[PDB]
Amino acid sequence: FPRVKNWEVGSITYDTLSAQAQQDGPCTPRRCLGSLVFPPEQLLSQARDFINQYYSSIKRSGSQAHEQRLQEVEAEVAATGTYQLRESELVFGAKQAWRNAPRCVGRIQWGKLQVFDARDCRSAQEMFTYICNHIKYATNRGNLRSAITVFPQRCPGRGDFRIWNSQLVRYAGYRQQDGSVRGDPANVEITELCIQHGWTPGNGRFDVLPLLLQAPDEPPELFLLPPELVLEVPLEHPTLEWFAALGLRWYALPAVSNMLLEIGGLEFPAAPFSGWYMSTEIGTRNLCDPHRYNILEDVAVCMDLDTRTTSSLWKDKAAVEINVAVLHSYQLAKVTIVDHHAATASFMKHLENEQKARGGCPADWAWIVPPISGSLTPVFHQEMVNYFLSPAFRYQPDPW
Amino acid sequence: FPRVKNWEVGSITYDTLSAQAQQDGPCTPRRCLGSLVFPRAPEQLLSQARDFINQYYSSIKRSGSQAHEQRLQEVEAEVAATGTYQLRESELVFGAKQAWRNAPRCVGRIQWGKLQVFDARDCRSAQEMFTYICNHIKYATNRGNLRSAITVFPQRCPGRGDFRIWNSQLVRYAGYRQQDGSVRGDPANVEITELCIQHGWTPGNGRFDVLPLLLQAPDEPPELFLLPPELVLEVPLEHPTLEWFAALGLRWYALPAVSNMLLEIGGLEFPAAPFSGWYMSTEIGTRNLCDPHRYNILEDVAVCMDLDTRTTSSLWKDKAAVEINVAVLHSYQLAKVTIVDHHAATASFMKHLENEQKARGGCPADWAWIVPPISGSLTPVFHQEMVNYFLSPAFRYQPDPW
Ligand code: HEM
Ligand code: HEM
Ligand SMILES: C[C@H](O)[C@H](O)[C@H]1CNc2nc(N)[nH]c(=O)c2N1
Ligand SMILES: C[C@H](O)[C@H](O)[C@H]1CNc2nc(N)[nH]c(=O)c2N1
Ligand SMILES: CNCC#Cc1cc(C)cc(N)n1
Ligand SMILES: CNCC#Cc1cc(C)cc(N)n1
Ligand SMILES: [Cl-]
Ligand SMILES: [Cl-]
Ligand SMILES: [Gd]
Ligand SMILES: [Gd]
Ligand SMILES: [Zn+2]
Repeated sequence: FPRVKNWEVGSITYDTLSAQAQQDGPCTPRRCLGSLVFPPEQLLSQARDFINQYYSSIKRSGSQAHEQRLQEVEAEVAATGTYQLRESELVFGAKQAWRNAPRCVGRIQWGKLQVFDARDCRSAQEMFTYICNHIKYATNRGNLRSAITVFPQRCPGRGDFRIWNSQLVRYAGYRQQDGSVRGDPANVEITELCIQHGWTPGNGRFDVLPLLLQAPDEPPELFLLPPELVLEVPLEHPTLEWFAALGLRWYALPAVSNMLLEIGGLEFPAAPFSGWYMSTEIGTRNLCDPHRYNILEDVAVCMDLDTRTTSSLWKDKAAVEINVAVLHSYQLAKVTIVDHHAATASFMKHLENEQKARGGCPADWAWIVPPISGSLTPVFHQEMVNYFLSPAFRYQPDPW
Repeated sequence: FPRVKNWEVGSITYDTLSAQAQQDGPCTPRRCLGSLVFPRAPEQLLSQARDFINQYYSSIKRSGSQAHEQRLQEVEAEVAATGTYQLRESELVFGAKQAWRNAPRCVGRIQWGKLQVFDARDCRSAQEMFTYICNHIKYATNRGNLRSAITVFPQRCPGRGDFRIWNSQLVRYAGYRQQDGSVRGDPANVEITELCIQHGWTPGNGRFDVLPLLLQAPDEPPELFLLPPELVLEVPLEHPTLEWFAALGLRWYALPAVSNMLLEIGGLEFPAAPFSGWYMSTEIGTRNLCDPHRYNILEDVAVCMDLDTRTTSSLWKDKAAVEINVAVLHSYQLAKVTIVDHHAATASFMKHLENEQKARGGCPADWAWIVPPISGSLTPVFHQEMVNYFLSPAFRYQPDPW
């Protein structure tokens, strides 16, 4: 069992939970690949295993309904080639997928998740109304609440439910008279899929893209989001009066709409989940990545920093203030947000809870460590073990 | 072969060099352990030696020549007769350079060709060992214009014990346990400090007392050796605009010289081969001064900066650490002591990966060690996927000799 040390304190644990791993990862004894981003009847074995998880979690191994529920899935597959999850199981499976996500630093919250069941969804027009319920529920006038909406489980020989945008809220990416991009360059492609399918393109750096929702074996359909429902936060700095004039904004709800939820062998290619932001996601990655909004130099000129030499650490000063402006703005607007120090400190608490309950925790070091001030947070000093448990959120190819 | 993406540009390469990794690391297909600090007969000596010699004769563009099979047969016959063999001097120099080249946790490998190799394999005692080490420090420091060097002491051989430098670096500050429970000085060095005192060193009681060296000759107890103060170049720390910063009384030394690692070349083992370069400012500013278990000055600096420390979202920790780094850089520049900031170092590491892709089809790299401990995604290495693996020649960790 892997020895795991915390170098701040000196304490040692052993990950016994690693023993239960399922889908082999990308690493071999020859070379480590942990820094890479995107590295019939067998349906029964994963179903048995998930049901066993459910019942031991509610202290129900060696019991009647446990014995009993094993047969129904047995019978359901035999008769139909698949099965339906009991509503409580879909609830328990969604939380466990969240809990097992190695790249999520906010899993201290995993037990509080609202599960919208859209398994009887029927059309793209129906998807949109579920999506719109979710958003308004999750947003909650800025007091954000974790939530996932679960669309029907994919079935053999018949189409898929899929959301085409990577998130429920994404800003446009327009290409210009010189090839380059006005707006968010992360979404250049889906902006061009949208302009294609009827959308009248704007000219702004912060235009909420229209959704593309896909009924099975039908082409995607454009849906505009009602602007009253897309809560957004204008960015301003508590003491840098000019920062507001840069016209920067970000949206309130982080809602990932391109990952595939897998519970007990069943695959849900449409299952958007949402929480609230950690401030470095907006202030550091989305605003300061060279291939995202790349605002770093503009803020530095405004601060009258010396940008002629790297050793003035003007990049570091400008980045810290951009993060300050994000935190201050969301707090002033009363939108739930958490800083990287509070977030990582809560995750160290999660790791400890998980050690007592399950004997370990799959964590991906490069993703848990924040992208500014790494070693100032306690996770930097924490050794971690990465591996795959089910149920899980998985990546999936693009439906085109 | 593993596909490697740069997420800032879109570039894509394939690490073919990884195929040739002829030792195992800690990960399996079940689980990745890449974030752990310390994961870990003539036939095998021969095949390591054979492979290194092939490397050497490739580097001199004489692969498959008279000299080449000459040396191979020669090395086997020397193993057959003696159970080991000796490196020629130019083989030693190529072997130390490749070891630096192959080191996955080193961000400064752009410089890997520029290395001064001191051959101390004739060294015969701890006293001579000390004289060689003083000469290393003198040459490498070069009055502040630092030069990369390594001194190689006699290899491990059967029948005799190893030379060892008990100290983890040639320059280290003492760490004394206080009246209460606190450490005065550097808490990373409580153990080596206790060993020196137990071996008769007379301790000080400052926060920056340079430690003596504990030098072990084969089959010999370690011997204490004081470093002449004018040999250890130090830098008082001041901040260019925060004039109260100088009153903290903080110092760091110029020369980073790791002295406890094992150099392995062609199957042969050199347990004493100290190497030195020059510092990247985050090692001092962020890690050494701001780690909670090191000097731990962050809160004190932030209170002095009049930052609001009662709440994390004011980002006082981040603000105060950026200024401690500014101070480190400005102080070394003022003092005319070589130093590189994490923006310049990561930028030149990106050229190294480029040069190495062309030369060898890859480059072993430990992402979590290459990405600096502040401003990670502000540097380009954050956005570069990397493949960690073990190539020989190599610097390797070894157990403490006590
Ligand atoms: C409630 C507050 C939450 C916070 C502060 C949080 C924080 C984060 C952060 C910072 C990331 C890194 C994403 C990136 O860098 O692109 C992440 C990833 C992730 N989160 Fe969370 N999260 C929260 C809730 C949730 C919920 C409710 C779910 C699912 C039900 C979830 C599932 C995931 C998954 C699957 C990833 C991996 C994303 C990927 O691989 O691209 N998180 N989280
Ligand atoms: C000349 C400028 C150099 C720079 C800027 C540099 C930079 C660095 C840095 C920042 C680290 C991480 C240290 C830590 O976090 O503890 C490192 C590690 C390392 N470097 Fe370099 N280095 C230089 C020269 C050298 C030389 C001359 C050698 C050997 C010939 C070398 C071999 C290594 C090794 C073996 C490690 C890993 C040590 C460990 O894992 O504890 N470096 N380097
Ligand atoms: C190449 C590297 O693995 C990649 O840029 C990763 C590093 N760590 C990350 N961590 C998080 N949370 N999100 C990311 O997008 C990344 N990017
Ligand atoms: C646990 C974790 O791996 C550990 O704190 C590592 C992280 N990355 C590092 N990177 C460097 N360069 N130096 C270090 O000491 C560490 N420490
Ligand atoms: C490309 N990753 C975007 C993202 C994200 C994300 C998702 C959730 C649920 C919370 C959070 N804080 N962030
Ligand atoms: C715990 N490793 C300490 C270290 C180090 C180091 C070593 C060298 C040669 C250069 C450098 N810049 N840093
Ligand atoms: Cl985002
Ligand atoms: Cl150091
Ligand atoms: Gd001005
Ligand atoms: Gd001043
Ligand atoms: Zn790995």
